[PDB]
Amino acid sequence: MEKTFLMVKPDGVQRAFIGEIVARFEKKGFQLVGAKLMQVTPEIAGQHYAEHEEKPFFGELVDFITSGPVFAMVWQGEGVVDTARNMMGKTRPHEAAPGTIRGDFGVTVAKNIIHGSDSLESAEREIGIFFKEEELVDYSKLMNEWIY
Amino acid sequence: MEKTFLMVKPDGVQRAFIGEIVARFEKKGFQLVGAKLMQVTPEIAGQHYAEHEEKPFFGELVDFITSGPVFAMVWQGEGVVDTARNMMGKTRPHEAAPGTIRGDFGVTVAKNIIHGSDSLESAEREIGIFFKEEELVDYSKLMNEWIY
Amino acid sequence: MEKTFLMVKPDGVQRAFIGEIVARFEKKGFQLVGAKLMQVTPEIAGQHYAEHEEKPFFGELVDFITSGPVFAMVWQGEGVVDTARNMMGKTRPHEAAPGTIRGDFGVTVAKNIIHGSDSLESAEREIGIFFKEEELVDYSKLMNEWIY
Amino acid sequence: MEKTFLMVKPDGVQRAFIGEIVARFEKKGFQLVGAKLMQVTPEIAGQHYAEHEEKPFFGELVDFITSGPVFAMVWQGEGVVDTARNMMGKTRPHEAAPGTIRGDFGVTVAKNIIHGSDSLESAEREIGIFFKEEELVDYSKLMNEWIY
Amino acid sequence: MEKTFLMVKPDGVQRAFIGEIVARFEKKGFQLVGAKLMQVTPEIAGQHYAEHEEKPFFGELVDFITSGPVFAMVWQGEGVVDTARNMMGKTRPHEAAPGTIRGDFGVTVAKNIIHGSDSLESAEREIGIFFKEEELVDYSKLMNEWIY
Amino acid sequence: MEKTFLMVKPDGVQRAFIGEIVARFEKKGFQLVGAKLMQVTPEIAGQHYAEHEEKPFFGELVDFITSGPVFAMVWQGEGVVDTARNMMGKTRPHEAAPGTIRGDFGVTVAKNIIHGSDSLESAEREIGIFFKEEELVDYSKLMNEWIY
Repeated sequence: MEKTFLMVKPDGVQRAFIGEIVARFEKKGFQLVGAKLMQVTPEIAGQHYAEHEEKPFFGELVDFITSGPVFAMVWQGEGVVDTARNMMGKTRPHEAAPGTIRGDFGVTVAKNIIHGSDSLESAEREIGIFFKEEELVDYSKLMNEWIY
Repeated sequence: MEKTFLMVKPDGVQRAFIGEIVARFEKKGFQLVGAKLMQVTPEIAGQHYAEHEEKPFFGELVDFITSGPVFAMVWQGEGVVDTARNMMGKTRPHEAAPGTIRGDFGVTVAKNIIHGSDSLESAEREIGIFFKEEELVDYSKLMNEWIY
Repeated sequence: MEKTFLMVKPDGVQRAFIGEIVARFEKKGFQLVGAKLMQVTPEIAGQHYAEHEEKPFFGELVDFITSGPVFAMVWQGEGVVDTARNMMGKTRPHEAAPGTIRGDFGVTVAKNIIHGSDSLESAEREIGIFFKEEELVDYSKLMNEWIY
Repeated sequence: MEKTFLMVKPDGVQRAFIGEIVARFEKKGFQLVGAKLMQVTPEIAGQHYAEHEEKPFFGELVDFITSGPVFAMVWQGEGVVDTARNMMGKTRPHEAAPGTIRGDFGVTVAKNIIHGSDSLESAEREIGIFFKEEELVDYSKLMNEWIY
Repeated sequence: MEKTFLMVKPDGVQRAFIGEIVARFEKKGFQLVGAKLMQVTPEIAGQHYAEHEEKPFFGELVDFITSGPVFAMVWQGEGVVDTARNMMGKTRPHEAAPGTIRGDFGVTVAKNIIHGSDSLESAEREIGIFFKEEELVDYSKLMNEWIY
Repeated sequence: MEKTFLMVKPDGVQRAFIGEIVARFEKKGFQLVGAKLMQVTPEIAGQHYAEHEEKPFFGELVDFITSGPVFAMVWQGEGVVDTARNMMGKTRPHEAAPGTIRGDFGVTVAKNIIHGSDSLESAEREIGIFFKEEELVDYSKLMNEWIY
């Protein structure tokens, strides 16, 4: 099944939104398969910093090294990459709809709470950067019987 | 005043969303005039199964006979048929907006939480199928003085 | 498994708390097996009005005939009779703890939101008064695998 | 920084939504700089009643004199005027999206819960009508360090 | 009817709890009759600073002059003084029960979110210090018909 | 500052309560310093299984090897060990107060949602079993300025 990478940015950590964000994905019916609180390091940020022109997230990673920890997650489910983008709302919170995460919680594009992968291709790459294979848990969620 | 038929599907029952769904319609200001937990039977499902080509709900009813109870409701208020459709969101939860019931709680079209009437004409028919006249309560809701 | 009778009084109906109350019992893990919105009639209230001295609920029933509908429910689970009393809080809302239903939502003993059976013996009697056997649904709740 | 005027109408007061509305603006990250519960008087309503043809709010003010108190607020933040309009939803609650204040809580345009300024120009005027300079508090909100 | 004084301390302001706190008193069924965001001044704090030995709140007032605004409220209802104390929880949040305001939101006695009057006598005095008679609104709350 | 170990048991995972539980500790004002979703292995469970007579948690660990992942957390703050016990409620959910985690969400002692350390001494030991030193993040939470 499809997997996406989602990360609460240091501002979401500081403003105490981790629980609220996780709850939204849990109530939606998606399955949590990896989660850790962690510090972004130069080693992580350097891996892909050369690609920051085409992918600005790899630029933001550099800023996170000195700003506070992030909460990194891998979620699994049908159409999760695009659906999670929908649930986050537009990147600029001024443009994000009420009911979305950025819409409800964010003010500026600088401090916009959350990142999620923009495509399947970037999801595979971002998961590989933040998680070792053995940190991803494979289990069956019983309630999937009423979700699918 | 206008009335619509709303039904929590067996998946909404199983996933424990009845209270959350009722609360949304209560906070909106609509008035609850009929409600029962019930099993869909062959007698109910056969009434209109011949019309399943033009109305797919009458097809789904057949599946509910063996899958678990539903929570059937009649709500009353100004423009309630169309507004309740708005609040449920698109039939396919991938297309439903965050903030709507399907948007917040559903993943697949198969298990999409809730049905509501698509028109006044189908509301009258669906109410008549699920409720006897004497199961609908006529009462005045005092707070209507500040809703209308 | 054990069953209790719970009823949202006309004041809980009017103040739009049905959804919130159902949600609390759903999140707790109890199983909903009967539910209807209904009007209390003289026939229902007369059945046991002679016993109102020893059981004051049968007195209150008389008042409900002219005051508005009630939302009657049957919940099932381990120790549900006593646990539901715990969750409702003390009968007098001034004495009820915050976190309980009466504690969070009620002010006076006259308008104290909710009734639930005080014992197994009164649960069996109250269920029999409000529900016919065929209005109680027997089904398996999949999530019980993680509740018990 | 930018400021807007927001007012819970007498219907939002009566239906007990003041806390819920304030919480939405607090979670968004905006800063509360003025707030009072107050009665609209003839003196307030007459100030601009001549302009009611071009601005219908000044018409509604007249109706509020005899209908109940309002809860008047001044919020501050980047793009707060337009963002607060977004969060309130369309003026007609039938047209308002779920997730917005009118979308979630209102039924009719007559009783549509909340007013907010439609532009910076009307924000400056409305703030001046409802608040004296000394009722507006100037303070620093520490969490702004993670909002901006 | 009985009235109490409640005040969100500068820490509750800063941590963005005003809405959540108001909502709890609104859902309980109490009636809001005065509310303002305000700065504590030397003139207010000096009025009763001589009594700080017997009443430590008059000591805390002095600290608030330089620390940030407070949100001052007057609530009305049956038994509101003692009930509001119940809802706030023990003064020391370590001793406060979950479900109470201090229990859910506070860590230390220094930053314990909220003050409310300890008796009717102190309620009358504190209301007189923070509110002029004309800032208290007298109105009828329709829903009181289902609360009392 | 003081640290405790908290773990959402496989039942809390399966019933989709991770977000709700994290949110309660975040709103309280505690600081999250370690978090991971993980599978309990024989190597982890064997470390202290010999001590299961005096500490029954080390017995439960064995059961978790084959039952599903757990969500392990380290929280930091003043008096966090005892306060977190308070917030969880009694071990037997029938005895737990409404407003506590077990009180609101659990039915049986077998499936009682959450574990937390019973003392400082057991907190130090349990943290060492589940987390390497480098998985614990040391950072400053700005809002601590208004919590302490």
